[PDB]
Order: sequence, then C-alpha cells, then structure tokens
Amino acid sequence: SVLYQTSLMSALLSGVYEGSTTIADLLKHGDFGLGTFNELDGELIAFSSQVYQLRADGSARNAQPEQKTPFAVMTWFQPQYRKTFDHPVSRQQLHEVIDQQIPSDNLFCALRIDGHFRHAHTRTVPRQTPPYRAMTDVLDDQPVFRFNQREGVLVGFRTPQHMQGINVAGYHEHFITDDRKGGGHLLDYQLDHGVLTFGEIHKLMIDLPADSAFLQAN
Amino acid sequence: SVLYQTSLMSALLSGVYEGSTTIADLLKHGDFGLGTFNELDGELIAFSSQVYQLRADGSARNAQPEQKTPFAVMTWFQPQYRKTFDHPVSRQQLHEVIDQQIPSDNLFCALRIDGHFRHAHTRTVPRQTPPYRAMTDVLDDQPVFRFNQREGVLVGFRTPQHMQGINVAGYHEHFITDDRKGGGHLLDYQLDHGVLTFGEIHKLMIDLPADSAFLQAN
Ligand SMILES: [Cl-]
Ligand SMILES: [Cl-]
Ligand SMILES: [Cl-]
Ligand SMILES: [Cl-]
Ligand code: NA
Ligand code: NA
Ligand SMILES: [Zn+2]
Ligand SMILES: [Zn+2]
Repeated sequence: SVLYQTSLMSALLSGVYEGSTTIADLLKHGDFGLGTFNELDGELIAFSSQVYQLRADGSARNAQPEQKTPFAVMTWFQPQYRKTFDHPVSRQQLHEVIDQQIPSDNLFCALRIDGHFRHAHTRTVPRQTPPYRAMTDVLDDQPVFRFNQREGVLVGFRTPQHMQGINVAGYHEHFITDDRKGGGHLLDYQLDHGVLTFGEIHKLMIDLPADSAFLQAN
Repeated sequence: SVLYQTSLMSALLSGVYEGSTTIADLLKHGDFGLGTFNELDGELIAFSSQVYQLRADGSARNAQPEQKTPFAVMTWFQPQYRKTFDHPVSRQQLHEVIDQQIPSDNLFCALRIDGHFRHAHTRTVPRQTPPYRAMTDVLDDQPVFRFNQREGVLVGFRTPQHMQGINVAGYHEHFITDDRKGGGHLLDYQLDHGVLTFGEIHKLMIDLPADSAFLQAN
C-alpha cells in the first residue's frame, strides 16, 4: 500500500481551501481514507470505495464523485492485523494495541473499526468564505456532537511525528453511523464491542497541485 | 515525473548510515538523481541511467549496481526548459534563472548542466565507522577540491522549504568531470559556457525502509 496525499496540511492551514481534485480522482488511488472538502465544507470518510461527506451539523451524506477537495489522504487498504473486542475498549486503549503491534513511530498506520460504539464525540469544520477567520477560532464556535450507543464505522490514519508539516501528526479518525446519516471528525470514543483491522504503510506519495493559490502560498 | 526518495534525511542524520536499497533498485524509479552510499562512503551522481560514486579524495568511479544506499533521490528526468549560456555564469545566477522560471518554492526542480566549468568546488563525506562523530565535525576535517577549467556534468535538485525534515532544503548539486574520474558534492561553481536543462516536479514518493535501525531511530 501507498498513502496517497493530495496537497499539504500547511497549504490548507495557510488558507488554500480549494483544489481541483475530485472525489473520483481520489478513488483512483485508494478505497479508504480521509480529507476535507472545498471551501472547508466538512470532511470526507472513505472505506471500501464508499465516500461520505460529514458536515458541521453532525450529518453524513453520500459524497458525489464530482465534489472537490483541497486536501486528502487515501490508500488501497491492506490490513495485516485483525482483533475482535467483546468488551468495552477506549480509543486510547485501542491505540495502545496498535502501537504495540506497530511500535515504530516512523511508519504510518491505517485502521478501521466496525462495531457498536458506547459513544463517539465529533466536531467538524463548517463551510468558510474569505477573508477567513483563524481555524482555531472557527473550531471554538463549533458544537460537539455525541453519538451514543450507535453501530458504525471508523476510518483512521496514524502519522509519524517526522511528518508534522505535511500531514496531521498522530491519529486522525473519522466516524459514520450504520444508517450513514450521522458522523464526523472524532475527538474521543469508546467501543462497546467490534472488530479492529489495521496495518502498517511504508510508502507516501505527495501530489502537489498546480492552482495559483497553492503555488503562491507561504 | 515523480521524485522517488529512499528513506529520510532525518534518519540519515540520526546515524542510520546503512540501507538495503541497491543502485539497481534506485534505477527502477529513475535515470537521474543523487544520494549517499552505505557507511557514508561518498555520494552518488546519476544521469541518463549512468551512476557514479564520488568519494572524499575527489575521485569518481563507476558505481556498481549491487552497491547499497541509506538515502537517495531519483527521478525519470523530463526537463521542460533548456537554456544555453555562451558566457560565464555563476551558480547563483543560474539558480536565479531557474527560480524566475519556477518561482513557486512549493514545487521541486530537477536540473542538469553539461558544459565547461571555470571552477567547481567540492567537499564529500568519507566512509564512517561507529560510534559516529558529529557530521559537522567530520565535514570540518574534509578537504575542498577545486576543479579548474573542466568539462563535466552537474546534476541537482531544488527542494521546497516545506520539506526540510524530509530532504535537503534548497539546492543540492553534484559534479563529475568529462573523464568520469573526478567529482563531488558541490559547494560553489561558475560555468564558463554550457547548456542548462531543468523542469518542475509536483509528485514526491517517500519509501520508508524496514531495517531495524530505521525503525528504532528518533
Ligand atoms: Cl451491541
Ligand atoms: Cl481524529
Ligand atoms: Cl570551453
Ligand atoms: Cl550542493
Ligand atoms: Na473538521
Ligand atoms: Na558529502
Ligand atoms: Zn478530520
Ligand atoms: Zn550531496
């Protein structure tokens, strides 16, 4: 597997909120991943080549192939490991399981959970119009949604510390409900029971765009 | 074109001086590039799929396909631009030509010069045995070799500032003489006349190794 990254987190955070890459373009280089939509209109979650748009009101909907993204990370998911949990386990305990199995922080990880979540707390960015406010101020204003006792799917990546300028260092995880109508970017969660599948990734492709805003960003 | 990078500069600088990637492996993903040999036994220069080993005594020799590298950057060279210089031009003037043509620091550049150099000054790392001394102290001790009025070839890359942890930010250029028996890592040069060919690169593949020293490096 190759982690295929569209653009750079530094470019996104600098104010480059639009790109020309479509959701269909993303699915050329993976069936699994995360990212942001143009104008920061929420975030995407993708697994088994199904893509959904998660928005600031807690909603999820099917992503359309023509929608565009300024930043995303995709892969052809090829997990090496599977662990079933029959009793409650916290996000941080699950990360401890992954980190024991893949202890080098110098590798990436892709992870998926299918199961029943005791709770899943989410906060997702709303669509932005320029001039842009500081991202931290936008996040201060966004409600946290709390999904309680819901079946659903989690998609995530673990990014090395040696990558903080380029991508989201540490764990980045998104959630969607079984009915595919709710979800968001995860702040914390606890799994009541479910199946974790995950694997390490050694290869990263960074595709730098050609739009003028990216080229002129500092 | 894709800039194909073997490992990380941060790993090399941390003391990971050996890898399992061979020169033949490098040529699977390019015909052009630069890098370091195992044990820091000099550096490589590659152009038109010819690879040479440049060592601390100023010498160049044909690189053997079975030799291994802990760090390298390769591409299938596809320049978009050609400029002939009939009168002397300094390294920094040449970089000004490139930077005017490719002004976004957010893109990579690959560059090649074929011509007659007024001078080319080089300093190249010697083979190291552990425990390793600080790289800066090793470089303090290495002689600078001065190639005067020599025909030769220059190979180089320009790396964005948004990449300093991962690769050599700015320009990184190596030189070899026409007889292929002298060369090194360039500190400065002046071209008397010659041909510059160069182009921009938007895609970077990072291939992270699996050897234990890389996995355990901080
Ligand atoms: Cl249940
Ligand atoms: Cl997250
Ligand atoms: Cl001449
Ligand atoms: Cl250089
Ligand atoms: Na968000
Ligand atoms: Na050197
Ligand atoms: Zn997110
Ligand atoms: Zn060098």
